[PDB]
Amino acid sequence: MRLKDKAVLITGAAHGIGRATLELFAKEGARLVACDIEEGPLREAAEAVGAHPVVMDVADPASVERGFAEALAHLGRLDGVVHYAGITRDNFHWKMPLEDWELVLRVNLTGSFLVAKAASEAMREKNPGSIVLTASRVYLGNLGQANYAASMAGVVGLTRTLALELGRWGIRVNTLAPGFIETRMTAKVPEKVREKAIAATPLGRAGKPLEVAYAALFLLSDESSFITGQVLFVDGGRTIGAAPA
Amino acid sequence: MRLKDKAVLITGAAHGIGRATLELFAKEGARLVACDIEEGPLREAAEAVGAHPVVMDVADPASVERGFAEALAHLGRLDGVVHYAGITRDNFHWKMPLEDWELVLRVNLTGSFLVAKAASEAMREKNPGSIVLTASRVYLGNLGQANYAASMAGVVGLTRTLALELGRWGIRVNTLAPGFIETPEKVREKAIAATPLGRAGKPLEVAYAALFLLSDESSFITGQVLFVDGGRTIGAAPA
Amino acid sequence: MRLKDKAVLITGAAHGIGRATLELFAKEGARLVACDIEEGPLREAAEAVGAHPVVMDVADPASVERGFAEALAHLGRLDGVVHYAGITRDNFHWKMPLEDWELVLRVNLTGSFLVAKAASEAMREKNPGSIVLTASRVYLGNLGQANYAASMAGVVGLTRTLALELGRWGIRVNTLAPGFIETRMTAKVPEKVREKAIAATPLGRAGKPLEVAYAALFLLSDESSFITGQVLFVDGGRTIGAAPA
Amino acid sequence: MRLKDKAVLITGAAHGIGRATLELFAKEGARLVACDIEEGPLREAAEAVGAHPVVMDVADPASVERGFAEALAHLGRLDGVVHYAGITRDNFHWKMPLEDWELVLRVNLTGSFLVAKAASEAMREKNPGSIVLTASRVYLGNLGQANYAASMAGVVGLTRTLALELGRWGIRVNTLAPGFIETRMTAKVPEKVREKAIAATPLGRAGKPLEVAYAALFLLSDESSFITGQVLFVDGGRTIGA
Repeated sequence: MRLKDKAVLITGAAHGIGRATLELFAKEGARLVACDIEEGPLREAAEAVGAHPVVMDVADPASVERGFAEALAHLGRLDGVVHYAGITRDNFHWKMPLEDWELVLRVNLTGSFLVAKAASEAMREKNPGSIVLTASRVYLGNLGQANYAASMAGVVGLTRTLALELGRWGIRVNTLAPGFIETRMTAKVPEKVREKAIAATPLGRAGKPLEVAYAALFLLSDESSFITGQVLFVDGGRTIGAAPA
Repeated sequence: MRLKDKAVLITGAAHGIGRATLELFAKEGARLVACDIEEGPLREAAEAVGAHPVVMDVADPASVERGFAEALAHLGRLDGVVHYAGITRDNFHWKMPLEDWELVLRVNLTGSFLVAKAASEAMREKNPGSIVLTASRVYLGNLGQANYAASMAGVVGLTRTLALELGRWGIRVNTLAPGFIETPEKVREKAIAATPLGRAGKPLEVAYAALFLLSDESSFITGQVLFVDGGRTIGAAPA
Repeated sequence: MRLKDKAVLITGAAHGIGRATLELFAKEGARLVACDIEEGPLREAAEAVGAHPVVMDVADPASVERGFAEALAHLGRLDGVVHYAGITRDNFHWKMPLEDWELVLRVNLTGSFLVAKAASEAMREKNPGSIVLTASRVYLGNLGQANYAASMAGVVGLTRTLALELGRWGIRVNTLAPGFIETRMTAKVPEKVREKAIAATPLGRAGKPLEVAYAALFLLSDESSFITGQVLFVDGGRTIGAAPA
Repeated sequence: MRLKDKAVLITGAAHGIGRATLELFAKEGARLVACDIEEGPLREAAEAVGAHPVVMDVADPASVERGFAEALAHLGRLDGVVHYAGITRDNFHWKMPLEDWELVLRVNLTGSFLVAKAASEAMREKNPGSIVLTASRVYLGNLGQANYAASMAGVVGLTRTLALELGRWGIRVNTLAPGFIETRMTAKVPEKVREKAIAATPLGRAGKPLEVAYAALFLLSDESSFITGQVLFVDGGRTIGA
């Protein structure tokens, strides 16, 4: 087991990637705290794997704070954190309402800052550790996603800065950049659009949440002890070359 | 002249870089609209160049909106925009108050969004054009600047996305990433030491990069990050 | 005139991009030396502009050396160099003969080293200056171009190292990365190819040699005096979305 | 075990990073073929782990070819390859002799092309697989290393091209970019350099070959099944800000 007795907290743990990550980490022997917005599915997901459920709204500074206090009270320490909690509000920029722009930045960018800052305080000067922040292949720009791309590009920048500041404290910070992963949130994607995303993917298929989880496992485990400030794309090569269409 | 009759609006036009850009563009024959927060220094910088002063708080949606209306009413068209307006609130993350984090994002990232969105609105399907957003070499991460780096990194992401959505309309979107520009003591030596060209940059030099990006000489260039940092970023993984 | 009386040497000056650059640089007041492999078309292109023709095989160490001695004898100094000489030998890697791989590397990568080295020797410790090497948007990887991509990616790496070593000598080194430029080796490219590239280009058109020439003018003139070690893409946004390198 | 029954070939397996990878991959249950230039230390490193030694000069087309024929005769299939074999010839460009420039490219850049080409040929249309080529953080430019920087940057471009071409065949191609790794080569490096290297490393120390080995394990195993065309830096953050 790669996370034997490691205390890890995971956000957005109730669905898709967060869920698959919670399961993989549990099999790897981690002492977990599952966080998400909705208590109902949070408890179900957490119980199915033996983790401790803690409702958290990564968008609410107070919520993130209370959550980490509970997690620390329950775990006693923090060895790593994988942050997922993210949303989208697609629209070409000229039809994008300010409210939609500010909501995704608040949730994805500031939310990552709040969770990361909390993760840092729980570890800095206490023990070495590893923080994994999730951005997206889209941070490089993508049609109809100026807000998503800006917020996730911001997360990459945050990661590199945090990595610079925490390095001497044995704390690593890296960011995942998944591509088109099949989850409940992508079920709505139209078939003519799916055919198009897959065509721009050298590996010719959609990704599976377990695959993102493994990337997370690697970054959080001691096997990546000499890797920090990095952006790991898990998009099947979707970003090697630019996607037309 | 490279901006002969071109209608250009410039933000942060009262300060160093913006001011230097107003002067250059004026010499290049542009019909300018100067924008900034403080009327006093704005009016003066605009008058010395023959530009039309328009007070603007890029952090305020309504101000940006009224601003562009005045610019359009005065120019009749918009051919390019160079957005500078930016701020910092340094601190190691563990000492960085949320308020500080949200202010720089609001002013730097959301401000760039409001300005670019208005610029686009004035040009899309009307005429080709060029938009230049100013980021910073720090978007690659820098000690004590999590908020600044994240916001500028967002600007780079915004510019790329904008470049993709506007390309078919003949509108180019590019981003300037200045390094260490003149107007501090031991902070200077370390900076210059990490600079291959061995010196601080001058606002004029950043203005020239803006001139290039906005003129028709960069007509086939869009979605790019142009570092004007004296090579301070060579050797660092690009983002 | 941004190149008033500046001594400039251009390789591949007889071909599309180089020719347009000779013409623009001539208008900008530069004292030019035009280099290329075939004497006939070189003399024609040089004369049409008032440049001094010097036949050169950028792949031959001695040819490059002789060429630069002529250049210096005629110019007396070197203010800048713009290098364009390059070749392609497409094929999926499994059908690529070693010979084709070694040729494009020798010409494109080693050829840039030879020219950059000569240019540097002519300026280092004598006067500040600007050197512009031409890579390609394809350095980021492209179907059927393992050799071209590898060689052009090497040029970017070469540029970056050279900018670090020459920085203190007031000598700047930058790379141009042109996209689909309408010249002659493209005039009759099969219509489905021309269509492919344009669909992947946000500005929706092929680039013109003159446009690459202006980027060269910018980088070489005193207007980019504080810019070095950079990769300037001139591909109409065709690379937007691809993970940077 | 992460590489159970996986048939893998590793170059430069006799020393440092390659040897560490060989050892790790053996514990992970891989059926290995160790390749390196010197038979003496090659057989030793391979025998100590149960790998099959095959002498190979990555700079020689025929040598690489015979090597893979032996590897295949012994393995019967190829599931992955980790290429390390590289060299340096430092010097500021004005003092860098052509021969030194051509040797590092031939060995590092062409060498990788030869090994990746043989690896691809053994897998394309036969089975999905993973190819890991080793570049270096220096691919981004470094004082006194024009030739090394260019060769490694070329490997990054090669990796990306290969990834695009082999994706449809279920074959992934990724590249490692190690930083300052504590080896029996960096030991002699003058303290001037050491202090300068460690100082520019957020993690404040040199890397160990095992750490680079783990990165290779990840990229070669099915754990990175949806990752291709990537450059994974294993430099302790040295490349974050230069």
